[PDB]
Amino acid sequence: PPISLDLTXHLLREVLELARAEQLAQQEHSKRKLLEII
Repeated sequence: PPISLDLTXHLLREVLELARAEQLAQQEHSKRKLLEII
């Protein structure tokens, strides 16, 4: 009964699907400054 070698590959698509865009899909827009203006 091995460990850390079965449900790992899932981390290469599941964890990459979330927790990655959550920190670049909202605030990042406030960085663009395309049509915001003060």
